[PDB]
Amino acid sequence: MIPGANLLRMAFGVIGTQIVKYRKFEQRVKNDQAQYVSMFEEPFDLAASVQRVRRDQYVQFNLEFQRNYVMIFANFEMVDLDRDVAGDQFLWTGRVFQLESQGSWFYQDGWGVCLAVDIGAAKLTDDGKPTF
Amino acid sequence: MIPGANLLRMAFGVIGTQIVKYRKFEQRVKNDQAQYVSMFEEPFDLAASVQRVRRDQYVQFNLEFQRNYVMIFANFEMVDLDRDVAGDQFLWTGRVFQLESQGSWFYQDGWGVCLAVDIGAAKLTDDGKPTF
Amino acid sequence: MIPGANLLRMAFGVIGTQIVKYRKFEQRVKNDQAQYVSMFEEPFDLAASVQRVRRDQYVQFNLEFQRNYVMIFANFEMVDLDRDVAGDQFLWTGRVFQLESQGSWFYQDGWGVCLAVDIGAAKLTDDGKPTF
Amino acid sequence: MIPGANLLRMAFGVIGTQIVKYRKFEQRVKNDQAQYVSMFEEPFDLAASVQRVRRDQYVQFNLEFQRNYVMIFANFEMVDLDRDVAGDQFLWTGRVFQLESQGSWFYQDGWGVCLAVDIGAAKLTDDGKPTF
Amino acid sequence: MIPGANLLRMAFGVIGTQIVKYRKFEQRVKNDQAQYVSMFEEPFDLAASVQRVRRDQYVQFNLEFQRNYVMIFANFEMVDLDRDVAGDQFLWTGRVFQLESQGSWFYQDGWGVCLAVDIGAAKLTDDGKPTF
Amino acid sequence: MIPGANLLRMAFGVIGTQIVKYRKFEQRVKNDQAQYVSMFEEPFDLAASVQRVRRDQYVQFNLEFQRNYVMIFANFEMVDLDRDVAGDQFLWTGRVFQLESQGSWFYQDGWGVCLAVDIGAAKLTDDGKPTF
Repeated sequence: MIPGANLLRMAFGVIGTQIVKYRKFEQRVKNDQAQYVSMFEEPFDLAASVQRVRRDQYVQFNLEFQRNYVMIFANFEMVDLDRDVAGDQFLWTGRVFQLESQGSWFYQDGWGVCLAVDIGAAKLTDDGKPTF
Repeated sequence: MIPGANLLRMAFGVIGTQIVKYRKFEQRVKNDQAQYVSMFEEPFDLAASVQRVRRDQYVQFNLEFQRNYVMIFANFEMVDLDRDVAGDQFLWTGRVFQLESQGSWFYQDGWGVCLAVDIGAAKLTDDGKPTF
Repeated sequence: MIPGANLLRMAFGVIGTQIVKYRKFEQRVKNDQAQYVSMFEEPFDLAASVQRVRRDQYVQFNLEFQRNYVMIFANFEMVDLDRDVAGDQFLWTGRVFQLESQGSWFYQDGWGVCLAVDIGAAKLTDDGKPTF
Repeated sequence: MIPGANLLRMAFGVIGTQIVKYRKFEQRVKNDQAQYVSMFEEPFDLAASVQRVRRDQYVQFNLEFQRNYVMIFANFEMVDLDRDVAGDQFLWTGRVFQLESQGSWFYQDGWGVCLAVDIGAAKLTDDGKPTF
Repeated sequence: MIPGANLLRMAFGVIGTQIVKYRKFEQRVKNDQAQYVSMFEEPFDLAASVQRVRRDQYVQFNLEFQRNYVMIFANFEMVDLDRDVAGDQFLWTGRVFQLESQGSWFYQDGWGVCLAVDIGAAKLTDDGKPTF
Repeated sequence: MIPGANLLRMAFGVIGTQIVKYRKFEQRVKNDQAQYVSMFEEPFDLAASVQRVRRDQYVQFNLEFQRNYVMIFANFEMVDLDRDVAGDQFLWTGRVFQLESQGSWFYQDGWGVCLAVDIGAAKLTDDGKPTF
């Protein structure tokens, strides 16, 4: 049935697909000073389509900021902010992105869409790999 | 006639449907402290299409929250919050959901659509069933 | 001519039609305490299509409310609130409804569309009829 | 040419027309108390399509009001409120209507569209005609 | 190429055009009291399509105002308000219009679209021409 | 694959293309008075489609302003304001423009779309070239 199967998997047959370095939330504990540190599973490659979102600059406290966004369609269960849970994280083009929204569709269909925000430059390995 | 019959019943012929554990309001009484306890009748299975709603995280009291939503099309009379009546409740993927909107269409057509919010993880039975 | 004739009358030829118990405003007088009491004509059956309106719960004074809406297409002159005139009332599925908006179209075409709110449960006759 | 000619005149060949009693602004002087009195030309009949506008009731000062609207397409120069000018007035179904908006299109094409609000019941002549 | 050439010039082949008396900003100097007087080039005829904009009346300081708008598509470079530069001015149907917005498209394509606001009645020449 | 390749490159085959003088940010230092001074790479010609954006005049501090916008589709990595990075700048028709939004699409497809504001008149070279 169409709401079953995997629509994004079939759609990946024709359109191209980028490879991101996904990384899943594991457990998250408090360091000193009540700032609260997150930890994650092992990274793994993910086949996803990362379309753009129009990012517009704004002004706050007389400074200029801009929130960088990407909308990722991926064939995986992607979970953002949740009670007792922090967001997920994926690397793309040497930039960290964490999910902000959650389009779900997983348990219905197996795929998902999420709006993710850039966080900062990725750490560079000794060999030149753009991963932590 | 087309406003009669059951359009969702015919639409279920082609598209797939999920099975949720629906549970209907019975009557509701006040415990101590004037907090007010709602109780229900026996659960029963329901064939419904549970599509997604874009859930976006927000900020309140310097904390970060996110309201989880699913839009359920079901071939049953579904009643949310009402004068002297509490909301209805269904179980899906081990998550409790309570209805928030009401698309009606029941007395006209026999089916309905409701926006429902996740409440929390379901209780796990001794045998492993994801029901209360 | 098409803006003449009656488009809803011919549209009723193919689609189904619900029977509501319409009731027209006659006069209203002030009882004690300066509140007005409304009186009405004799009830009469009306052939109309009563589609849904998305009703969403809200919060006021820390309580939870929800306004129940139905959009009625009927082949009759329907008038809601007016200067020196109170709104009309129709019964459907043992629920009272009063008109809130007014699509008019009567003097042009003969039919009309109105948004109507639920008021409460109908009075039950001794024989079980759901009419006042 | 199409922006020339008269598109509403051609459109009136197929769709029907309602006859309204139009009345054009002539001059206006102030009576006593600095309230200001409007005067008008002779009434004349006008063929126009008077479609509806969804009129929704509202609340002000704990009372309930509702502004009645009609959108009139007429093959005439219709002028509402203006500097040193008051709006025009047309009678339809024994009700006065004053123009509120102005769709212009006259000097381009010869016709116009205006949003008009009901003012009150028309005066009834001795013979029963519903004009002032 | 299509963004080159002149799309409005070709579009004028089929649709009709109105003739407006355009007039271009020259240089602008201050009279006494620091009110600041603008003056213009010689008027010249312009072939343009002057479509309507829905003008709606509003209330300010308990008075009633209404802003008269026309959207002019003309095959000429049209500049409204600018740093050190005043808006441009065209005459149509004996009414002065000053440009409000600026649809540009000139250096791309040669034509432009501007929203223009009525200023007032035109000066009448001795021979009856509706120009300054 | 279609999200690969370069859609704007082939789209330039049929539609026309303007030539702008692009200029990329290099570094930025604080001069005296703690204001930063931007400096850039060497200018280079860029092939892009610079469509209009509806620019409307507004009022601030009882003066009248207007922000001039252009939407540039270019087959290059274009970066506006960023943490520790100033926006890029391109010259077109003797006017300086700096990017404001960022449509991205580069690493996906190779092209991009940006909203750019006008800054002021270009510096005129001794030979008459409209470049810095």
